[PDB]
Amino acid sequence: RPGGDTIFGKIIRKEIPAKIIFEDDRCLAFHDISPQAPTHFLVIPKKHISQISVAEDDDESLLGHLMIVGKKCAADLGLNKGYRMVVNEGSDGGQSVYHVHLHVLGGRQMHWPPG
Amino acid sequence: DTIFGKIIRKEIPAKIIFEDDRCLAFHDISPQAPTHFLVIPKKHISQISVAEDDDESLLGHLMIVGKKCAADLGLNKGYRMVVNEGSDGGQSVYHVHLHVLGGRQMHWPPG
Ligand SMILES: O=C(CCc1c[nH]c2ccccc12)NS(=O)(=O)OC[C@H]1O[C@@H](n2cnc3c2ncn2ccnc32)[C@H](O)[C@@H]1O
Repeated sequence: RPGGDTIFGKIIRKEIPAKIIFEDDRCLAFHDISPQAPTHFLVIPKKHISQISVAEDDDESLLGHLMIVGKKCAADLGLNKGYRMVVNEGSDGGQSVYHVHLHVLGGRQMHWPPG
Repeated sequence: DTIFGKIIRKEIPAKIIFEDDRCLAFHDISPQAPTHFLVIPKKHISQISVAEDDDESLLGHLMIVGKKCAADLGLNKGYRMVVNEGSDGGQSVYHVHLHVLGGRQMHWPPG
């Protein structure tokens, strides 16, 4: 099944409901169900890539597209004071869903270090 | 101009990890993890919010360079990539830069 069978693949195929902000042929943005900030959403590719460490060189445009969609969605959600984008890889990153995705967090002051 | 422009122009020293014709990776001067480096484009994009659609391949290139550098630096148990935007994101230099942090457990929330 296209997109795979992680929760995000199910969300891509509208088999699991999500609060979808934006959708095009390459990606989907939707709100996180355990938000770590007042606004916290995810941008995921529709192509299944399990994690950033295995992305191919020709995935560059798709990965960049996630960030462009992320900043567009942040603007449309009114995050005029800024936001933080996060990609988690593997165990030390805390990755819990092995479908590559971009977190976008805002609506409060983000602190340093970023975890 | 910013201090990262000076680094690109080789006017001040940096611990450079990787360079090609469109980006540069170097260790952060104020590291927050055992491994903490930055990937920056040579094109001066001040912040991710002003990036254009024509920049998408370049931004993806930063991430691919980032993950290749992380593998080269031995980050085989994972890592976290971070881009900050604006005041609430805590952006410190107004030149787009991707943080890559690893070598310890990264926690949640991410700041
Ligand atoms: O999960 C982490 C760090 C967390 C974390 C937990 N403990 C830690 C310890 C250290 C570092 C990170 C962590 N790393 S992660 O990159 O894979 O993020 C996946 C994201 O996917 C979210 N999620 C899961 N099911 C859903 C969802 N969002 C929307 N839905 C709609 C329907 N169903 C969902 C989930 O809440 C999380 O924010």
